[PDB]
Amino acid sequence: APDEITTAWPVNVGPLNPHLYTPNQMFAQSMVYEPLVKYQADGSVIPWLAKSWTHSEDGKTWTFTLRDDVKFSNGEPFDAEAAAENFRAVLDNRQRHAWLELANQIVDVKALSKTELQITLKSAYYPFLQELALPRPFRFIAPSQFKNHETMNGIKAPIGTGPWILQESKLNQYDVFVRNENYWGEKPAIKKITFNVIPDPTTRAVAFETGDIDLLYGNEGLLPLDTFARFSQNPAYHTQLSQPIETVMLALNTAKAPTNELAVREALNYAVNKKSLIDNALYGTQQVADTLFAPSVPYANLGLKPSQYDPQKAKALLEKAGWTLPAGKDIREKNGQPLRIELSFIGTDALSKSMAEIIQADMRQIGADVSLIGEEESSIYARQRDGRFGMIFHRTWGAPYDPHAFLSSMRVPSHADFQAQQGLADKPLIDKEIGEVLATHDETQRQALYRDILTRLHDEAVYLPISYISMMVVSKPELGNIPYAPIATEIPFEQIKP
Ligand SMILES: O=C(O)CN(CCN(CC(=O)O)CC(=O)O)CC(=O)O
Ligand SMILES: [Fe+3]
Repeated sequence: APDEITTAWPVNVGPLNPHLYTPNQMFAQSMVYEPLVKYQADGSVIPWLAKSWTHSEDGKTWTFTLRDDVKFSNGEPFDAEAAAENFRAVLDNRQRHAWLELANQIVDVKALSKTELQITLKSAYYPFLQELALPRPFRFIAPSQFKNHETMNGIKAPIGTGPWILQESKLNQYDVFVRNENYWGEKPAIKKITFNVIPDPTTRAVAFETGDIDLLYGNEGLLPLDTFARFSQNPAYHTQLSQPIETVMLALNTAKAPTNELAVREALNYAVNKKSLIDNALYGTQQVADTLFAPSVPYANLGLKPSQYDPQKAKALLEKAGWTLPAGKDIREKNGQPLRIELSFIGTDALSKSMAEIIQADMRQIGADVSLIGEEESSIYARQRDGRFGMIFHRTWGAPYDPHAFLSSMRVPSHADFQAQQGLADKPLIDKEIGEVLATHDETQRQALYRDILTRLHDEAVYLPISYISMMVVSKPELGNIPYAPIATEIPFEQIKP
């Protein structure tokens, strides 16, 4: 069947509530649900469910003109009432969306007619349109499928306007999607997509080698990277590696001994041989990261000075800070206290473990004792939210989140970044400036504020950037060239064209 494919995902796609997070998978929410405006790789948006829009001079009131020809997959019309009901349903759960500042800025949403939708904002929020473009939460389910006139407590059928329809889901086995034959836009070439639930990366590679699946698409965790490199040379297969999409880093706890000392954080940022780490654990497949955001990220080409691998310098910094080696020991001490740092990661994630072992080795060579704390996912996320870590693996979010949304979220205390930053004298100023940068319409001031925030974060050595990672593809050749989505968390199945 040349227009049916089988792929894999580590978990089910979830219930496909458009307005909720885990266990809903973003790429799948994006398959069914659509936005008012669609994000493009150049950073702009184009008309989508909204054909056009205007705003007020003060930038607080926006009026969208909607398409008039869009139906939900169940035949019900998409109109301004439906869109307004969705916004209400999202904002009824406002607390859950704190990380996204548009959810705090929207003050009112109302359908002025079937085709006119008015959105009012607290302030002149510059990332407005890009945040409407996101996979979640501002996309649209048929209001008939609300439960008790809400979505925050669940939905009935996951009815969107999008090019794919969920056919069926079987927990821990598979999810099947079919093409929407009444889609308002271009019809996908592919008719059916089956997602086999395959949690282990090795098991995913095996499934591809046996012919059980036709396509694997995902980030650096998709399959073992040595196997990837092998497949890349195998003439029976097709593989791809995108340009980098986001940063993988450690976050260092500025509020916990001994990472509360700037000098210790500086030393750590000279201690890791990142090129080696990438060649060893990532099989040469990713790029070295010197800064939180790659220089290609909007607002982030700042000429920030890299801390290159330099164990001599790391040891000098620590000696100067009073962290010195006792007679016959390899671990430094200050005030009888050992230089001991806990590194938390997801313990069943083989790649993270491999990286953690490398980081531990490199840091031992400069007299820091890194203890590896590998735990289940829920325990790691809990550590991130409450700052119970020394160092922790973390990542940025990709386009169109990076940098404005990721920075916005640094203000939210129940996220790793806030927690890592909590010990900085200038954290309140950073948070103030993050608030300002998002509202400011003076473009000169906006660049200054991004420079200031990112520069403080860099100079304070809050992070240990490791790698700018890429999306990876393995496919049967008959599927052809597999496109990448502008939005880093989306999978553009509708663009596959054998
Ligand atoms: O996952 C969440 O609950 C919310 N996200 C907000 C950022 N997300 C977008 C999302 O979940 O909608 C980025 C991402 O998950 O890549 C927090 C996080 O991932 O750290
Ligand atoms: Fe998220």
